[PDB]
Amino acid sequence: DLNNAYDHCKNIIEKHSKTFSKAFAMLPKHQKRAVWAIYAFCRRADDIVDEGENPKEELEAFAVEFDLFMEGRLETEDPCWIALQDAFERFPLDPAPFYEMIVGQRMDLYPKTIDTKDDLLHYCYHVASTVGLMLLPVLAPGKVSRVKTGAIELGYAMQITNILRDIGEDLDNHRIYIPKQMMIEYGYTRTDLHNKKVNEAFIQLWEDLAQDAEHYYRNALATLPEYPVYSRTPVGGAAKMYRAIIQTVRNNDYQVFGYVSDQMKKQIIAEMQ
Amino acid sequence: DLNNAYDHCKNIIEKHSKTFSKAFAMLPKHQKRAVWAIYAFCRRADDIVDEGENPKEELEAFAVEFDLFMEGRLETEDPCWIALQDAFERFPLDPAPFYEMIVGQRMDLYPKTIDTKDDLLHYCYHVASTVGLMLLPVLAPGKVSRVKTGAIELGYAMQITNILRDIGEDLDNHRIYIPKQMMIEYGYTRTDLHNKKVNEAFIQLWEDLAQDAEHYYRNALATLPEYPVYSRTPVGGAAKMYRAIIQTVRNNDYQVFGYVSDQMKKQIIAEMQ
Ligand SMILES: CC(C)=CCC/C(C)=C/CSP(=O)(O)OP(=O)(O)O
Ligand SMILES: CC(C)=CCC/C(C)=C/CSP(=O)(O)OP(=O)(O)O
Repeated sequence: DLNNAYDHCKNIIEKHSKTFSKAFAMLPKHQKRAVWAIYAFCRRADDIVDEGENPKEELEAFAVEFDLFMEGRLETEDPCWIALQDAFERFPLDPAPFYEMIVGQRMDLYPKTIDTKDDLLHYCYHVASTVGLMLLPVLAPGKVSRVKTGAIELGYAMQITNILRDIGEDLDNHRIYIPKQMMIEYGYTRTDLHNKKVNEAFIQLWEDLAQDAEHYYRNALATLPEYPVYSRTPVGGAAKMYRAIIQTVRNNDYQVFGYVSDQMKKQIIAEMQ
Repeated sequence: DLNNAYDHCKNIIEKHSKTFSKAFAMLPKHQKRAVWAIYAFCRRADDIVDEGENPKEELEAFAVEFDLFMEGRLETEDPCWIALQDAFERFPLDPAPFYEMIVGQRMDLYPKTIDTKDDLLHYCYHVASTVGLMLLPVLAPGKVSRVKTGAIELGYAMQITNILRDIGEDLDNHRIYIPKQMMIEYGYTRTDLHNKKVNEAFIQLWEDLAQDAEHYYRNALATLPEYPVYSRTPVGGAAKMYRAIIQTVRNNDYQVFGYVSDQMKKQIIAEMQ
């Protein structure tokens, strides 16, 4: 039934993102549950692409399930779809960012060809900004249009942050998200990258992106007063638990070729309060 | 002196390309020597990028030496520059493809962002077709304009062939030259590639490119009668020693994630005769 389907999504978010599970555990009941179901959609699609053996076939099957879902023709025992069906019935969730997140995950089926910062922002929009857009009707009922730009920019901030701390892990998987034109601009070579070398050129490039992320975090945090009261600490705390990674990397001399404990998360959420 | 400078380039080509050294050892003396010096220019630039510790600094220094060379202001003991200076003084070598090869090697200082076949041909033009263009005044004196298109296409054929047999070695070095749009077209995923998997999608993609290479080889070989007699077996034999790789790969079930012995080279050159 519905309560058990959502409970399955609660376990998914608690297992895969203590950051978001702690942040949004404070939301009122039905909005909290919707967040769980929306997270589960994003987590399933991302896990298919990043950890599936036949990711393209499995993502096509997931996309077809979402097609059936949107036509009201999905018969399933999947708790994530059962919960999401209620969330869409209960709140004016917009299907567009759900479709666009699948487009983003399609991007990650193939090797990267990120040339410019605009290419990078296009990627971040589809795999991260869309998450913000999916959530907005439940985080800010009736106020979506006012907080929308900040939610897109929070997606940019968080995904740029992920990229900046995942350079080595991504490289090991033959994924490169650093824009080629920025490597040319700063003189950071593919051989430097392959050798996992931190040098002056790397630090200049890394700081360029990190300063853009910091700009986007500031813009997003400035919109917190426009959310309803129960979403302000959840959204601001989630933002600040991601942003914390940047100063840690700096304090680690930019060694990102290999960040926030649960107590540290609790501290960040209380500080935000 | 000049004889020793060229002899140093003879040793370079004999050490790094038994294919080209055997092919062009049949050329008349002064044209043979020019080929050695031209090869040495290409080999030095490629070795800087592919095996140098600080490739960008070393390629900038090489480019500055070529700037001085072209102004007649290079004072050097480098036998490769001494030999090339005579080749430029002796034959109407065109500086343009030498500059363009340096542009191509600059491309390989950074990770690849090859999206389309046209992107791939652009790369092959600058790192391979340019070699053909550098050589044409010594392989076909007075007849450069007639054989030029075939020489560009031979560059495409040879470099596509290199890419098709180097997929694994390039992947290990975080280089991907397969066009992303072709991976999408045939359904060959980044995870497949990372896993070094040969599947139906890979074979379709590989054959698509191999058939383009075979087309370019046929066009190039059709121009052999327009070369002077002493270049026909050298150029045709070099072409056929590279082309041989394609059928071997097919006979090896497309296993290119890890080709022509010296006797096999001698056999191909005699067959071409
Ligand atoms: C609360 C609002 C409006 C936005 C916060 C949530 C958001 C943009 C999540 C996307 S971060 P992302 O990188 O896509 O997801 P993970 O890699 O952390 O799993
Ligand atoms: C004889 C003519 C006109 C063209 C033949 C030479 C040519 C196009 C050589 C370039 S092959 P390329 O891949 O650039 O060089 P290597 O990787 O084999 O060292």
